Amino acid sequence: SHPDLNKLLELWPHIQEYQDLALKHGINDIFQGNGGKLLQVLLITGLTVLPGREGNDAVDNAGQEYELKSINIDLTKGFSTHHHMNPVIIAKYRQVPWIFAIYRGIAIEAIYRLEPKDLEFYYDKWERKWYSDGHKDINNPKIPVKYVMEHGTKIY
Amino acid sequence: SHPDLNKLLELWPHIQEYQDLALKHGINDIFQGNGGKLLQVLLITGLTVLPGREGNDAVDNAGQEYELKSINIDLTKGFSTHHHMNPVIIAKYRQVPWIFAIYRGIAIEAIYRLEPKDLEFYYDKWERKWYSDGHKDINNPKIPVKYVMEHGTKIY
DNA sequence: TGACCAGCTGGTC
DNA sequence: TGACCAGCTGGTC
Repeated sequence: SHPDLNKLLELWPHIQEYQDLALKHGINDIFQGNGGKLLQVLLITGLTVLPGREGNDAVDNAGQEYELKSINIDLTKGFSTHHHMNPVIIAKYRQVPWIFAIYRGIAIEAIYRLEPKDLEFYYDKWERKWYSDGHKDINNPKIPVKYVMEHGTKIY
Repeated sequence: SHPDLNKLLELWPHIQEYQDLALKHGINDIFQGNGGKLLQVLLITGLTVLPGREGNDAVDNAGQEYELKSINIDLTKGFSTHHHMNPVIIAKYRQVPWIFAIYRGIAIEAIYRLEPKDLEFYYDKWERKWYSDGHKDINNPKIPVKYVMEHGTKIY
């Protein structure tokens, strides 16, 4: 075993408390799908993740759904979407507003909200390519952080 | 914001320390790819993560590469593999031994190792099915926890 | 920018 | 059991 295993031990009880708080708010594993980050966004905005949801989607007090994305800017400048993008995937996106959270590794820096009207530029670009390439799925095309910051409304 | 936000604030400094520890050992984000749990396995076994790596693969002091998997037994019974299983993926898998970690919550219970000869039962089965189905990828077939415990060597 | 490419996993019946 | 159903992201230039 490596000598740092000792540090891991002292820190664990605090990590367990955090996982307990995540469970209280519907997140089963803080270590997958940006789980520990998702909790911060939820508590700041007041949004909720429902049991039986399909991904990182959440809802407000009135029941309106939102797609939640996150990015680590110390590594990349474009938000991930889907590994196999096509018109069926885009249809799931079309009618809901998106919430984009920006991080420096682990420290949250800002949160922006984009409406359907401000995402149509990308939905159209993706559908156009899909046809051109003979109905070939697109491998994870990105949404630039600058586009998000300029077109969206900052909420944090 | 949800009133529980104040709680996260007390916990945060400890969480940041854990991410600092992971960064020192080659892991950039404790909240994706079972990051926080992968670090625990690396510290227990003495394995290290090769920079420039594809995914969660690790190396020993002899330079032998390994594929590492993880599971939470209190809610899942089979280990994930690949979303698009095919002959190219199978040939990669056949070259290295695998390390399997078992958790109950975020509490680690055990770790097992299997050699290529111990997994051929599945590789042979999957390859035959790919050709037989008319060259169609298999979507994430699972390896049973019972199979791992009966055909592997217990390491922890 | 956006072109090419990749791995980490959960669920049901 | 195995055969299917799904999403979360990152690499080079």
